[PDB]
Amino acid sequence: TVYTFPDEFKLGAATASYQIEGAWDENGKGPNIWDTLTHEHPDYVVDGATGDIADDSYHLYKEDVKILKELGAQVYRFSISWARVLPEGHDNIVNQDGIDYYNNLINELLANGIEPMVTMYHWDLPQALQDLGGWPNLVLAKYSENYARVLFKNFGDRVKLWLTFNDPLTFMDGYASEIGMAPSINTPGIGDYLAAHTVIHAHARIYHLYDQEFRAEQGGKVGISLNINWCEPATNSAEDRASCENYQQFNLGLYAHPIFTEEGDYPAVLKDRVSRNSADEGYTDSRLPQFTAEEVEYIRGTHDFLGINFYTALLGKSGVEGYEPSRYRDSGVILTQDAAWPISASSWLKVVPWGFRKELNWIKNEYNNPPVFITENGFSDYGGLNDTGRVHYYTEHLKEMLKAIHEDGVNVIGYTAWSLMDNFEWLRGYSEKFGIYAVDFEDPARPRIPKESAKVLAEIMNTRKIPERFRD
Ligand SMILES: O=S(=O)(O)CCN1CCN(CCO[C@@H]2O[C@H](CO)[C@@H](O)[C@H](O)[C@H]2O)CC1
Ligand SMILES: [Cl-]
Ligand code: NA
Repeated sequence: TVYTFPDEFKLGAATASYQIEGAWDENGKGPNIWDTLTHEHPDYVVDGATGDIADDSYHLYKEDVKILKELGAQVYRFSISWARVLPEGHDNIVNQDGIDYYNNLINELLANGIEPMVTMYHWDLPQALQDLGGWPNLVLAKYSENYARVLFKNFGDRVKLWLTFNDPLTFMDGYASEIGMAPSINTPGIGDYLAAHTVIHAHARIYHLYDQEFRAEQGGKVGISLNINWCEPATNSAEDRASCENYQQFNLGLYAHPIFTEEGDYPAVLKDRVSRNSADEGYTDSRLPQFTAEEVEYIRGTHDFLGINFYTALLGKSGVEGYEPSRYRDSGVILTQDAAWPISASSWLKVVPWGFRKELNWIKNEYNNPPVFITENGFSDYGGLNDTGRVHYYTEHLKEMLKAIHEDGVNVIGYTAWSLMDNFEWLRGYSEKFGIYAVDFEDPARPRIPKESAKVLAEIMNTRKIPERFRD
């Protein structure tokens, strides 16, 4: 039983637009902040890589569907490129080529018995909107609503699973470093919080838009995908436990408390720690933006499910470190990793499968067991088809998730492996491989070929259980 997937549970794989599509300026697509970063600042990216071509999925989408069908995916999670649809960011011009492209992908998926799951925003803001300040500028919440309306109107007759945003915990950090994630602006502890605030507002507008203009006719579900690491207390002390709760609230709670609790608003510890730190540093005003009571009420409850992106764990102990001002310093935890944990090809990613179960239980208890769709989970290596580490990563994480479901009563409803194929891995270029299909980035045809992990995942998807040889 503990090794069998529930009958209605949805299994598949996931990608993101800038990571796979290429065709960065083809057929009317406007520039986004990743075009800007990779073109203007190749020194920020391993190998000076760009997403100009990537997997060429703009041209090769039928090949993506072919491999999804081979895999036996029930669902394919992909993102839509805002600037491919609205090249100017604003909704004055709709690019028919972009409409046609996503319709073509959606229709191909459905013709092959694969359900589309669409992420509206996976990090590729139109440059025209960044030029207004980007996410720190609250005007982007209305612009996001208008973008979502175009998506619902054009695609919502066939798409019934939506994520507004992918991992704003990460993309807000594009406003906390001069050399990091696009748009690579150095306003730590100030601009990243403003970005978060706008994203939460935007999410809520999009959810209400769906309720008002589309839900009755379309009958789908709207969620948001949040990344969170498990944070294990470095010792069993109450103080170290406090630090790990701080971590959860400052990473997951920042977004999930406003949306997924009955109370709404930011977590108290977030408001209080930032208030105190801001006062101590001499600011008249807290660095953390505020919601009015009316906004709190508007934002809370804007969900049909919670998307979770889970990769790894950290150790947390009592204390404060990091630069003043910064979210990490404000969070009041000292973070490390255990040298004993298995490694990957990514410095930040260690293999800690039991952390997945712990995180799922933390979510269950904090948010009253919302339906949870695992929108990303995966592992990096530097190459190779005999990807034993990736196979082990998947089988262990899936076993831990199944324990969360069956033993712990967590309402997990689906899982999409990150990623369908090797792709442009942001600042790491093509140097880190997350795919279950390999892609030859030196071959203009970009062939996709299955790794051992794709074969094992196909076996899991076909049999709907963890094969005996991977059981404890
Ligand atoms: O610049 S660093 O400070 O050294 C490391 C930045 N973190 C940001 C959070 N990522 C995990 C969640 O982010 C996921 O990660 C996947 C693998 O990286 C990506 O392919 C997905 O697009 C993304 O959603 C991990 C890397
Ligand atoms: Cl066997
Ligand atoms: Na339209």
